Amino acid sequence: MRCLALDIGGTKIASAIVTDGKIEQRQQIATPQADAANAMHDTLANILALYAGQFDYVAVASTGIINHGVLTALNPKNLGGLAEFPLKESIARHTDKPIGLLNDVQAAACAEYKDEDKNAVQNFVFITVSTGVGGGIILERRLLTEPNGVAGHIGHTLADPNGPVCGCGRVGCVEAVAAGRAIEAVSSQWNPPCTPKQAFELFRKNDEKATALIQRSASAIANLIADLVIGLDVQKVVVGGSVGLAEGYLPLVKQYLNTMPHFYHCTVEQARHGQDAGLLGAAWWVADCLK
Amino acid sequence: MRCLALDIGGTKIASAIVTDGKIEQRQQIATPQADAANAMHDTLANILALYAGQFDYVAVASTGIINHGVLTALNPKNLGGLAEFPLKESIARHTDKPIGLLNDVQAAACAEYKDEDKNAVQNFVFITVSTGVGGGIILERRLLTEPNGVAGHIGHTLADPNGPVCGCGRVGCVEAVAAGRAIEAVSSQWNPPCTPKQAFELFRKNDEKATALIQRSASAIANLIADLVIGLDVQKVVVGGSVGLAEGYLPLVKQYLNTMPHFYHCTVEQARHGQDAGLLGAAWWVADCLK
Ligand SMILES: CC(=O)N[C@H]1[C@@H](O)[C@H](O)[C@@H](CO)O[C@@H]1O
Ligand SMILES: CC(=O)N[C@H]1[C@@H](O)[C@H](O)[C@@H](CO)O[C@@H]1O
Ligand SMILES: [Zn+2]
Ligand SMILES: [Zn+2]
Repeated sequence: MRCLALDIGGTKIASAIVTDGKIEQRQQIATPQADAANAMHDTLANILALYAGQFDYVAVASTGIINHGVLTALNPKNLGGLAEFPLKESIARHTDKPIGLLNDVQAAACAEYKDEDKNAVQNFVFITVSTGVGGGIILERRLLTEPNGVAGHIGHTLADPNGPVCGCGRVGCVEAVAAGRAIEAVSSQWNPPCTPKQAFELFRKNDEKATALIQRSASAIANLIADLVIGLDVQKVVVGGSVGLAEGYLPLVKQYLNTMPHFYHCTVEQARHGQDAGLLGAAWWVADCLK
Repeated sequence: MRCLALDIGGTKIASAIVTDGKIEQRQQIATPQADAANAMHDTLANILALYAGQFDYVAVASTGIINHGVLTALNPKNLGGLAEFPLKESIARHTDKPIGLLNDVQAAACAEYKDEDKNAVQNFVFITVSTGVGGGIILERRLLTEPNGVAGHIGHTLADPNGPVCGCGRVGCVEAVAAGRAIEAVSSQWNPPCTPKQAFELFRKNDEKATALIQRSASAIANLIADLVIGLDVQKVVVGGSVGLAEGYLPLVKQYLNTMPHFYHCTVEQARHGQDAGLLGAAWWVADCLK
């Protein structure tokens, strides 16, 4: 009845107490990256110290392939280099109340979907374009998680066969060319260097060099959406993250989508829950899971 | 209890009487292509003349987006040019016994899956590489068909952004670069012209020109499989069709798949039911549908 939500990311770790669908007591600490396999027990330790007592169960929403309370990183460059981490057991040191875990954008998808007309929209996909690219797939009003939580990892479906090589090891993933870190990898090597946020500012001023960089990312996502519409009959796609919500972006994605045959069209919308979706969604999904 | 199976394709139309899972009375006529919107009523008319009496229900398995007894062609160049055809109503002229319709490779997938250990394999995908490229997706031991039968059309997910333009209208589909007709489109313009079957013969003799053509197709499929493993946690992929079953091909696909990180691996196997899978599968799925 009283829930501790965590949102482990590449960059920060959000936490809060989620109680009847509202968020209170919201903290966030930077995610440790050097010596992460050890540094993270200590971070979790500190988090369940400040909250202990105020929760009955914990609801984890983190990046990586979340399966059997172990986080396996597909692209570990989104974690300073960290390949896997025993997430469930490390929260077990600080409470023996029950622990539910779930990928960070699968969780966000539950937040974004359980206010939609589940009659008109039964094939739904949330897509985040942030430090990485990921998704959470709802098919027949259900979250796709079986058997090993791998379901939804559409940032590592192919975007270009001649594309850059991904952190995951495969050539050409959507993530390798569309994510915040793919943009930053090209823009931080400009003279002078640019953060992705500054690249967008030049994009909004019609700089061709910056526009090319942003178009490289929007087109890939447009294609990924088309792939989801044609391959799964996805009716709606909601797009979030620090790059999806960038001003001018979803308009640009949608432009590419409309040059495609109408077979590839569907509703494409911005996310209503921002950076709280991970915590909210992760709570509801651990609620639903204990009946 | 006694079923009329049809397998409408780009090239031929197979028919048979399917009774307790065995096929008898198997005919096949060329598929009319000139004046197809009219020519096909006549072909169906002729088919329900030779069989009438020997069936209790009909089970249709055809190419295209099969929804509400209407065939909508996504790539209509797989039908001489035919954009849509009222399939259900045109079988209604010749019997008022019940009519079940289903895409041709969704149907094949039921044939290929309902002999698999439904315990080890619950995320299963049949993939055909024939005149076109298509698939039928089983997720949680169920066929993916809702809401409009579009589910499974993975031949029109992206294989190359700089790729050829597909019949469907979109740049770069797997079909546009991997199917029999994509191969034939390159090989029939050689001097001298080559059928796809003859291109494979040169491939098997290590001709670099022919090998390049075949590698262009195998790599795309390997990637499509990787996309399915990483995006849906597909455990098994079975690969059929006049190109999947070509000697040397699935070995070549699998070679590309193994150069990828182990996250993208899964069981990849040849189809056990050949050109009868469409009829068999379509029967069982119309059985299961009337309980
Ligand atoms: C560590 C890791 O592999 N993260 C994946 C994926 O699982 C995340 O959900 C996604 C969200 O940022 O980005 C990344 O693609
Ligand atoms: C007419 C048409 O659009 N056929 C599609 C698809 O629906 C078929 O199932 C597939 C099988 O040959 O090829 C083609 O990609
Ligand atoms: Zn990748
Ligand atoms: Zn296409």
